[PDB]
Amino acid sequence: MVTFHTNHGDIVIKTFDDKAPETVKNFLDYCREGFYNNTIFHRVINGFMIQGGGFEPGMKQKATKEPIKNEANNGLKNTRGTLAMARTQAPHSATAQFFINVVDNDFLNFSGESLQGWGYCVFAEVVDGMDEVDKIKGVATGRSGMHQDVPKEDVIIESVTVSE
Repeated sequence: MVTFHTNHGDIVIKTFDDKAPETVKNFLDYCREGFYNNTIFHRVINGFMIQGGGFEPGMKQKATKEPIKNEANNGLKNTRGTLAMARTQAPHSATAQFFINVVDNDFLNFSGESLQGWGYCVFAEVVDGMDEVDKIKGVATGRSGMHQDVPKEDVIIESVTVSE
């Protein structure tokens, strides 16, 4: 189990270790070494998702480990409350950034091993604290640097608790 202790409340997450093995191992290693502590939710788009895990408060990007292979063909779908990996346009490029689906985003699911079909790998799900996720999706956002939909006031993951 993982808990995100944020400055808007606690979010409790269950991982799908069995369905996304490398992705969950990568996510938990960042969690266990303190990588997500003092990290923000840098991209908030109401009616779509909230994304975090890459930047500290003044949009300072943190150093990541090597990218992981896309495990999206695992039967899990981008439904409301699930966590999936963000990445670049290459399929096997995810490192530490994740997003939480705040609605069902079926357009993000795997449909084939191709640049447009690979989709986004679901690896976890919110079991407690979705009211907290719904407070964050509705915050006022703007532009920071070349980043759009950045919260005007920082939404910070202060600490992460990893429990079995």
